[PDB]
Amino acid sequence: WEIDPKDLTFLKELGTGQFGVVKYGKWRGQYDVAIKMIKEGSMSEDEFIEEAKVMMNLSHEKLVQLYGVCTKQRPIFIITEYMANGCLLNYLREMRHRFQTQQLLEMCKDVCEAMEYLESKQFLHRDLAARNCLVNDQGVVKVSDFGLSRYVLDDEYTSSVGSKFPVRWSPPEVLMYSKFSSKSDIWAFGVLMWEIYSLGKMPYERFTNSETAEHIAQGLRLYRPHLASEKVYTIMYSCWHEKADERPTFKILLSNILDVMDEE
Ligand SMILES: *CCC(=O)N1CCC([C@@H]2CCNc3c(C(N)=O)c(-c4cc(OC)c(Br)c(OC)c4)nn32)CC1
Repeated sequence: WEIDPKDLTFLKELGTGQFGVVKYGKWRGQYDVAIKMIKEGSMSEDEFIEEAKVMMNLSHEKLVQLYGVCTKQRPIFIITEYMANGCLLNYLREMRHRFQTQQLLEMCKDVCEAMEYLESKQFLHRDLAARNCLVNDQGVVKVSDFGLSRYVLDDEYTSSVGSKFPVRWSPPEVLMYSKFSSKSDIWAFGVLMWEIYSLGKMPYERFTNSETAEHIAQGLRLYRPHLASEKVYTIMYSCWHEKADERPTFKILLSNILDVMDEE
């Protein structure tokens, strides 16, 4: 899957994310692509290739698809499916869309399907949040899995020394013991559902990062967004059981989401 750079036309810049700048391009004249320029020093060529292999081997309609790489050059390019509506957090905050509640549940279903697939491969995300989901031209939400173990947590999200975690997306056992597991991805998925139904509000907005960490241990939970029915809130709230082993799996969550979608 090495791509000839002569088959790529760069159109314009999209922004900067994990591992570097992203541009909108065309591949072979007819395919929309995203092209990310791997920042020098973020990973070596061999480390990049190993991260790309992980991405290629994970295949699902709701995971952003790898198309190819350009490694005979610096910087390295990675070429993926183009997500024209960009990051989910920014998309939710764009009021021009006038989201219906059915559309919001469909976004949750999209991500839940991706996460059910990753769960079936025992693959952990560890930073699931609206800022790490993408939206295509059709409004479908997908997750990029590229290099997740190498993600850098920005200062906005952390409150610790040494071991870091995204405080407002983390269950009590991560906040206290840095104990990540499938069940911490479940917790974060619930927070993502809350972000979707709140149209991109920040979780726990009245508390600092350190206060949030303390208060979660002491039972703080996110309230029901106005756009979420009680049935939808039951689903996100099930992700937040104190005891990790009492939280559902992604397969159970998907079944619950489909049930509510059918009823509502
Ligand atoms: C809200 C977060 C934010 O502001 N971001 C993150 C997303 C990027 C940018 C938006 C437009 N589309 C896009 C794509 C894409 N595939 O269309 C990517 C992207 C992401 C990754 O890994 C995270 C990789 Br690998 C890509 O390889 C080509 C492409 N990023 N965006 C703007 C800033």
